[PDB]
Amino acid sequence: SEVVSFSFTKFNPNPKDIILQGDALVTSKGKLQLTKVKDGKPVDHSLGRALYAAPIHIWDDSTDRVASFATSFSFVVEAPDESKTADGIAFFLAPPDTQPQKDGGFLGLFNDIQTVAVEFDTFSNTWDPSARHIGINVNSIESMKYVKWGWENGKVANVYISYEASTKTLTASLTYPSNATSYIVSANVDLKSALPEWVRVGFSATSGLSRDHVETHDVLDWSFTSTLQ
Amino acid sequence: SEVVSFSFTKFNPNPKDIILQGDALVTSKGKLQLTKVKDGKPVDHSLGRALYAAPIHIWDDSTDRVASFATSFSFVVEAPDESKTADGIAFFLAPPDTQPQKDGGFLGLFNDIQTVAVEFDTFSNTWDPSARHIGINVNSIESMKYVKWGWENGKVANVYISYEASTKTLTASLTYPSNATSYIVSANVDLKSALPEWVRVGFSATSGLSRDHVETHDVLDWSFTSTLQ
Amino acid sequence: SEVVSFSFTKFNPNPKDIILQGDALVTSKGKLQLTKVKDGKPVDHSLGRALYAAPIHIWDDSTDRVASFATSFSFVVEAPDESKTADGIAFFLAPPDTQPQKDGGFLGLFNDIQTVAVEFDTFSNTWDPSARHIGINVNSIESMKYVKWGWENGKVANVYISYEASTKTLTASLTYPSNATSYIVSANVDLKSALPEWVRVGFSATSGLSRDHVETHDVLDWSFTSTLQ
Amino acid sequence: SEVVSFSFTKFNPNPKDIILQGDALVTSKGKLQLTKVKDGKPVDHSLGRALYAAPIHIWDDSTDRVASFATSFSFVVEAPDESKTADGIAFFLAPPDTQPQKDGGFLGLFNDIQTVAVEFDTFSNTWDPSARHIGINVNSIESMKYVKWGWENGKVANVYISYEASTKTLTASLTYPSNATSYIVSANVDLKSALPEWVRVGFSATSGLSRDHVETHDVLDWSFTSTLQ
Ligand SMILES: CC(=O)N[C@@H]1[C@@H](O)[C@@H](O)[C@@H](CO)O[C@@H]1O
Ligand SMILES: CC(=O)N[C@@H]1[C@@H](O)[C@@H](O)[C@@H](CO)O[C@@H]1O
Ligand SMILES: CC(=O)N[C@@H]1[C@@H](O)[C@@H](O)[C@@H](CO)O[C@@H]1O
Ligand SMILES: CC(=O)N[C@@H]1[C@@H](O)[C@@H](O)[C@@H](CO)O[C@@H]1O
Ligand SMILES: [Ca+2]
Ligand SMILES: [Ca+2]
Ligand SMILES: [Ca+2]
Ligand SMILES: [Ca+2]
Ligand SMILES: [Mn+2]
Ligand SMILES: [Mn+2]
Ligand SMILES: [Mn+2]
Ligand SMILES: [Mn+2]
Repeated sequence: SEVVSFSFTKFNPNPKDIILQGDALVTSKGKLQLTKVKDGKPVDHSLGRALYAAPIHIWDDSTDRVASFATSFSFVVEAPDESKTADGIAFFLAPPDTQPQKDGGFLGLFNDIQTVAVEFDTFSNTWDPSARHIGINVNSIESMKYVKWGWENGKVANVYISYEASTKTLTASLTYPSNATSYIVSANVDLKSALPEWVRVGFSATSGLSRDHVETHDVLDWSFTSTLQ
Repeated sequence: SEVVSFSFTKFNPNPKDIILQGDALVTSKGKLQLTKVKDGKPVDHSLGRALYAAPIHIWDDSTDRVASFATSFSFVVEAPDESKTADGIAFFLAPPDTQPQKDGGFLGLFNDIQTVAVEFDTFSNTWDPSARHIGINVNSIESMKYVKWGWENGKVANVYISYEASTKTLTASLTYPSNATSYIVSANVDLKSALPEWVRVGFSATSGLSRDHVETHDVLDWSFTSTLQ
Repeated sequence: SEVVSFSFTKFNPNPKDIILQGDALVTSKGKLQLTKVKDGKPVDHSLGRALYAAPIHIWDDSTDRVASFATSFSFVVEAPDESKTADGIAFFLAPPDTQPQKDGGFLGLFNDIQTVAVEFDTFSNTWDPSARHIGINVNSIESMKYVKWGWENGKVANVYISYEASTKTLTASLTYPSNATSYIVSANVDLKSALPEWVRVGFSATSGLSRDHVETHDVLDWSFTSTLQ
Repeated sequence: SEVVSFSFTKFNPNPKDIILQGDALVTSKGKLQLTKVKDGKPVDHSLGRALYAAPIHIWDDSTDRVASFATSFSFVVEAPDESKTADGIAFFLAPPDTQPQKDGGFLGLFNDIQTVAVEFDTFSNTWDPSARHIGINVNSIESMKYVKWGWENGKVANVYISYEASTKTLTASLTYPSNATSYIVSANVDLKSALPEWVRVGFSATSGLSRDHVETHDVLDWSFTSTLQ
């Protein structure tokens, strides 16, 4: 069996165990700023991602086993205007050599691709439900399951995600401690059919393709563990 | 700082680190059977509880600190008839010398008392919402917050509960892996005002006070951790 | 499988997860003071012990399994005179209802009894090697294996103890960080034959039976984990 | 603070979280075979290394903090002849882009270089003590501290290594469970002066430069954790 875990209570400004992609950087104060901010204001057309350095072994063809994992993190999405926001932030798993894919509504994750994501989606695209939502996405920008999400501007959101290999159940929840409000969604997801044996895990985010649809996507901490047995 | 954690993938038939109260017992196969079963059928008027042996330090008056904790477990509630069920199962915290309190709708936890509970309530009492529900209860059988719960007869439910001391946020969720359906509720709870400095943690359950309102309340596993710093 | 672990970076002055026996107490500053101190000076004829509250499951007759465990702690033994010292401090495992046994050279552990101990023995009794020593003791005050120990008056000692069930190997080591000096001893120990299925773990210590053979026995921290599978 | 840990109870034959260097490979049965074996016999002039994929943050110049870490593993060194053996196996820390250095007595680690190692040295070079030894090495093939080591041909050795940042104490021990025999050495080591802020950790080994001084260097498992706070 092979267990792997890590925790950051904040991020190091030059983080060698984190692969930063696109616009992503860590601030002096240790926030993982996925999308660009200039003079303290979020900018449009931005895409950033961050992956943990070590690959994770999520299934093994030889032994026919699948990993179980769990992760928590908290994040903030702040927009200068509440009524126009885009595009969102996601936690994801993809092949180890994964690179940024399409910006805007594609969240840096998908395009016209093996990636499973839990998305916190702030803009209704042609493929989306009408309301902001938390979605579970398997190799598509279209979610197989979602829950309507009452996004709170600038408030810290706490997230817990777990995957139980014995039942193929992926569950994601979000809670705003400021008003004790929570949301949850689950799905049956076969990681062996969706992903390769080894993946990297992390975050992706994009700001809108227009000046009036901008927001930040900052991650404040992160813990992860996975066991393959 | 003082960290305490434990995990059981199943329970030992004579469990010395578990204080069994009322009707509670562990089966030969390692299930924690909180309420009585006779010839394989659940019996009425039953009350059982189970506490971890070691007290947990949840706050300290001298240093003014409060613990954060998290717990997962899975459980089954099976009734011979889906339309009449009672009374439910709870995870709870109470003083270390806690003893069983009122049966039936009081869940073994409350009466006409310092106890904080997350309840999985299968019968609408005079104090309850109309539907089955998951409730967060602070020193009362009346929940301060609840979510409507679509109870699935005989299916395994997975539970995750966390408490973040820095925000006083208690969150509880339930997922049925069989159909990837989930529920979540949160509340702001001040553990210093509700509970003493040291508590014991565990489970309580009760079957109905009538022959036609019976069900099992079995816990299949359990993991817990708490940190005070 | 059933995992249990705990860590204290210091001890609480009124510790509910620690069963204090004999003279043992926790100081205002959070040291576990096993033997008596009066006006800051150690007193003779003292015996103190401390056990973690939860029993540990070290073997199971039904499944024929044995636990593996590991523990670290640091401690200080300070004597007003380096040349006359007694009697020592031990880490031990015993039945859950274990009570203090003979004082002086018997270390609170043995007498004229199921207890396995790793002893840090500061006085040569009729049954001891000539020099101060670290011993592994199985149901006897006579050690089955020992290593000569250059005790450093008043210096912090770091201890690591592990037990590998697959090989029945118990190993104990001590290091003084002040001068990077270390000692180690191991033994083959069958826990099933020496101990019952469930035990409590902790510390015992005794000061000499004469006024000129006194010392402190203080534990500064402690971490423990055990897994039965 | 930032915690990182991993455990392997055996190694995967194509291990993506392990960077294999030189001759190192993982066998079908999951052993990490650092030096070459042909027809089941060890070959001369071999050098292999293995590093965990994620860099470890061992100190931070900005916050002036240093990590504490601990690691266990077990290994086998088997020679066809007990009286002529070379060269040995080591656990080490080096910059993330570390590459194999000199073969033979240099253990793949050093040359005519920032690397700190705990070495299990089976051949007395001009720079070595006369007997086989366990050494602590800071930027040199010459050990600053060592203990004489009674190497047991083909027996499993269990190793525990810890580093306490608060005292700068590095300690390494080895135990053979087959005959309950153990060895320990410690040293004061300043990781900030010896190493860069970020390192990779792992193993290196070399077989002798002559046909009559060959042995295997196989690692059977591995666990590691480090915390920077
Ligand atoms: C297809 C696509 O990326 N569409 C984007 C959408 O995601 C959002 O960024 C919007 C903001 O005005 O701009 C475009 O419509
Ligand atoms: C007050 C109280 O415990 N009421 C109980 C209720 O909880 C449930 O057990 C019911 C089943 O017929 O019987 C009584 O009404
Ligand atoms: C048998 C026994 O406990 N002997 C004790 C010995 O352990 C030590 O305390 C000594 C100090 O003067 O006093 C007695 O000899
Ligand atoms: C300097 C150097 O690597 N010396 C090596 C020594 O380490 C060992 O491999 C020996 C075996 O015959 O061969 C050479 O002497
Ligand atoms: Ca969208
Ligand atoms: Ca009710
Ligand atoms: Ca003695
Ligand atoms: Ca050598
Ligand atoms: Mn969407
Ligand atoms: Mn209710
Ligand atoms: Mn002795
Ligand atoms: Mn050497």
